[PDB]
Amino acid sequence: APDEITTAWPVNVGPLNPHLYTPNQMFAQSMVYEPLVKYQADGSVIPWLAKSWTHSEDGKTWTFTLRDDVKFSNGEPFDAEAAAENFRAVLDNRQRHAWLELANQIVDVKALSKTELQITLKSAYYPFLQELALPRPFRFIAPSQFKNHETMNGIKAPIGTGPWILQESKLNQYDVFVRNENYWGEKPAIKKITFNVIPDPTTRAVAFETGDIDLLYGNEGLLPLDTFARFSQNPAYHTQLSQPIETVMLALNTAKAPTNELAVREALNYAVNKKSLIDNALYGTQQVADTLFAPSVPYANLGLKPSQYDPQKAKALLEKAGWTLPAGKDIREKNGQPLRIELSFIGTDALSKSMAEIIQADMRQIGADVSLIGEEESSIYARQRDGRFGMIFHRTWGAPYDPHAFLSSMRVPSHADFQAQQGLADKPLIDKEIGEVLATHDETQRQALYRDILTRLHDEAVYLPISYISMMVVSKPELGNIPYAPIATEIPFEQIKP
Ligand SMILES: O=C(O)CN(CCN(CC(=O)O)CC(=O)O)CC(=O)O
Ligand SMILES: [Fe+3]
Repeated sequence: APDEITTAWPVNVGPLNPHLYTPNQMFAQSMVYEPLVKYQADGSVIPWLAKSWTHSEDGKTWTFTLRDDVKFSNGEPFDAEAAAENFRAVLDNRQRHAWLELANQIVDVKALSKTELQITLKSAYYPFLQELALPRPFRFIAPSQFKNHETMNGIKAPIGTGPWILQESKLNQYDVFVRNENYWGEKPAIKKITFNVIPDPTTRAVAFETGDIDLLYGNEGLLPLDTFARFSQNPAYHTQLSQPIETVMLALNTAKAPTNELAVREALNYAVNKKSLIDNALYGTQQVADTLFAPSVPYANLGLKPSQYDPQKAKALLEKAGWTLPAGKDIREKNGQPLRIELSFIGTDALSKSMAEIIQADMRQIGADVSLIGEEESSIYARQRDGRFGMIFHRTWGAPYDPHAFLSSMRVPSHADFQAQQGLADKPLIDKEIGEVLATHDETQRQALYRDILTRLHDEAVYLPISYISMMVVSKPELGNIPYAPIATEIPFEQIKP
């Protein structure tokens, strides 16, 4: 069947509530649900469910003109009432969306007619349109499928306007999607997509080698990277590696001994041989990261000075800070206290473990004792939210989140970044400036504020950037060239064209 494919995902796609997070998978929410405006790789948006829009001079009131020809997959019309009901349903759960500042800025949403939708904002929020473009939460389910006139407590059928329809889901086995034959836009070439639930990366590679699946698409965790490199040379297969999409880093706890000392954080940022780490654990497949955001990220080409691998310098910094080696020991001490740092990661994630072992080795060579704390996912996320870590693996979010949304979220205390930053004298100023940068319409001031925030974060050595990672593809050749989505968390199945 040349227009049916089988792929894999580590978990089910979830219930496909458009307005909720885990266990809903973003790429799948994006398959069914659509936005008012669609994000493009150049950073702009184009008309989508909204054909056009205007705003007020003060930038607080926006009026969208909607398409008039869009139906939900169940035949019900998409109109301004439906869109307004969705916004209400999202904002009824406002607390859950704190990380996204548009959810705090929207003050009112109302359908002025079937085709006119008015959105009012607290302030002149510059990332407005890009945040409407996101996979979640501002996309649209048929209001008939609300439960008790809400979505925050669940939905009935996951009815969107999008090019794919969920056919069926079987927990821990598979999810099947079919093409929407009444889609308002271009019809996908592919008719059916089956997602086999395959949690282990090795098991995913095996499934591809046996012919059980036709396509694997995902980030650096998709399959073992040595196997990837092998497949890349195998003439029976097709593989791809995108340009980098986001940063993988450690976050260092500025509020916990001994990472509360700037000098210790500086030393750590000279201690890791990142090129080696990438060649060893990532099989040469990713790029070295010197800064939180790659220089290609909007607002982030700042000429920030890299801390290159330099164990001599790391040891000098620590000696100067009073962290010195006792007679016959390899671990430094200050005030009888050992230089001991806990590194938390997801313990069943083989790649993270491999990286953690490398980081531990490199840091031992400069007299820091890194203890590896590998735990289940829920325990790691809990550590991130409450700052119970020394160092922790973390990542940025990709386009169109990076940098404005990721920075916005640094203000939210129940996220790793806030927690890592909590010990900085200038954290309140950073948070103030993050608030300002998002509202400011003076473009000169906006660049200054991004420079200031990112520069403080860099100079304070809050992070240990490791790698700018890429999306990876393995496919049967008959599927052809597999496109990448502008939005880093989306999978553009509708663009596959054998
Ligand atoms: O996952 C969440 O609950 C919310 N996200 C907000 C950022 N997300 C977008 C999302 O979940 O909608 C980025 C991402 O998950 O890549 C927090 C996080 O991932 O750290
Ligand atoms: Fe998220």
